[PDB]
Amino acid sequence: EANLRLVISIAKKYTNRGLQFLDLIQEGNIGLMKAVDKFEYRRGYKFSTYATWWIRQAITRSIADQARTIRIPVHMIETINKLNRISRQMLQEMGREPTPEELAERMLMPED
DNA sequence: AATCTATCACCGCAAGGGATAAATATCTAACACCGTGCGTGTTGACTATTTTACCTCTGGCGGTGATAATGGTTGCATGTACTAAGGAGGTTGT
Repeated sequence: EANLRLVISIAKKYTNRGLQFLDLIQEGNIGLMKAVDKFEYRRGYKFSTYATWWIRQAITRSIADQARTIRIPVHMIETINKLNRISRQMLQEMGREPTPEELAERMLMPED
């Protein structure tokens, strides 16, 4: 209850058309349960930082592989999104259309 | 359903055109030979077909970070034309 607002200010970032303007807040409100259970204030650190790690990634996963058509081990989910993040160079440095042939040097790896 | 005279014409019956098939002569193809070289055979040494064993790849997925970060986003459902229903509440009536 004391943290229900911090769940909005983190979650609402990700609700940006992502799947809906709403639902990620309520999944953050369940990530907050694991956070409240493992709240090691006995290290010294603050619940702001706790939320910035754990509750943020509960908010991320709430529509990463949850609510999709498809779901995989998570390294192989967000790696598809590493490529979309890298494409921000491609679309302006090769800079007319995207080319997997450029992505091969930007990943140092074979396409297949 | 038979009779024919009297139509417009097919027959009455001369001509002649193309045709095809005979004989000739040309073509090609079918073959039989030869020669080439390849996929005829076993053997043998190679090296890496497969297996298992061993030593030690790739990628299975589980786990969760802390100088601190603690009031949020979200834009347009719709402007029209109808009108049936429920909702309101004061009151002049039932």
